[PDB]
Amino acid sequence: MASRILLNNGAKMPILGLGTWKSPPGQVTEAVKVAIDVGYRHIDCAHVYQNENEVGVAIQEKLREQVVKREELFIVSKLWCTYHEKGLVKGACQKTLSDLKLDYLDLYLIHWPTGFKPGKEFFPLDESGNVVPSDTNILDTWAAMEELVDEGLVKAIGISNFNHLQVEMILNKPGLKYKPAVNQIECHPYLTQEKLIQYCQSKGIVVTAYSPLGSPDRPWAKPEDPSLLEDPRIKAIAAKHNKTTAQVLIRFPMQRNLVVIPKSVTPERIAENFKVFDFELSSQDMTTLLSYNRNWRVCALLSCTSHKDYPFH
Ligand SMILES: NC(=O)C1=CN([C@@H]2O[C@H](COP(=O)(O)OP(=O)(O)OC[C@H]3O[C@@H](n4cnc5c(N)ncnc54)[C@H](OP(=O)(O)O)[C@@H]3O)[C@@H](O)[C@H]2O)C=CC1
Ligand SMILES: O=C(O)COc1cc(F)ccc1C(=S)NCc1ccc(Br)cc1F
Repeated sequence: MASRILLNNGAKMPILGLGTWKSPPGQVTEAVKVAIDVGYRHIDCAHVYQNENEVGVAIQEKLREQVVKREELFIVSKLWCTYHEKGLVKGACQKTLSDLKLDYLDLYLIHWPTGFKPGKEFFPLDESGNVVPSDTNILDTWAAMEELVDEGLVKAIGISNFNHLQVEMILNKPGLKYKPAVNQIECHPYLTQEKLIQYCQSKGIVVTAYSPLGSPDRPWAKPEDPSLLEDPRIKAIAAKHNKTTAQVLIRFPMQRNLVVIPKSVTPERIAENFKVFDFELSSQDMTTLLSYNRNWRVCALLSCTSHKDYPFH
């Protein structure tokens, strides 16, 4: 398979990227260096992950070393929920740029549709534990994202964790200037997302699949939860193809015309996860993997469920 997918801004995006949520700051610089050395050209970042400075050290070193040129990298970050007001978006983007050692981002996403009260805390809570909303709305946050394109800070803008009605809301915005290029959503065999994916794809929006391995390192994991990497049925497909279960889980979204962003800080796994362009899942394999859907989510958060714009039900 071809390495890149065409976006509706006319740029090409690598279909495989390195995830960085939970990558410890003392490990992520090496992880990104190794990733670039073994062929990765897309890194998925976010301010809320608290490691963009260290990601940036790696990017800058590999550019300085001339392992890669900047035009060949595709760096993605995301606007956190406490920065949805008009007067905060540009500074949030610029902080990310400064940390990542970048003059521009290839793609900047609204991380979640929900705006929260600005301040130091990423999840401001009331005394009963509910997130404190801001009275920002999706559409005005989108207008702020559009300004970043028009200032040269970002090449593409998109959304993340937007449901069907929220994507539609963005597409139907009065005076819409730039369509979202990407909707980044959780997607794997236990949360196959057929409905949302077809809607977005039909609208020319590329979907990126996050937590493709089921995020085994998620901090809220419980022992009872299903485990993709350990599922007998997925292991059998991997065995048949002489690949690892992770490699199957990465190739699966690729064949659905998705971008996929597995995270690792383990050098051997960073390389393993890139070796997914030399085998094909059959249509029967694809349908079989799709059949494992159970509407099971890594990423959800009880404290945010009453926000007017919380995306999931
Ligand atoms: N937009 C959003 O709201 C969200 C975005 N994301 C993005 O998506 C990325 C990926 O999702 P994430 O939730 O991190 O989880 P993943 O599904 O990518 O799973 C990461 C875990 O899998 C392990 N792992 C990686 N490769 C292998 C392998 N070959 N064999 C076995 N285990 C392996 C990692 O271990 P180790 O690192 O120890 O090797 C880590 O524990 C995030 O890092 C982030 O960039 C994720 C959630 C939400
Ligand atoms: O969010 C990520 O990329 C990965 O996860 C996170 C990454 C972080 F660095 C900090 C918190 C999260 C959480 S708890 N994310 C879930 C979450 C946050 C906000 C809302 Br609205 C709903 C929700 F489900």
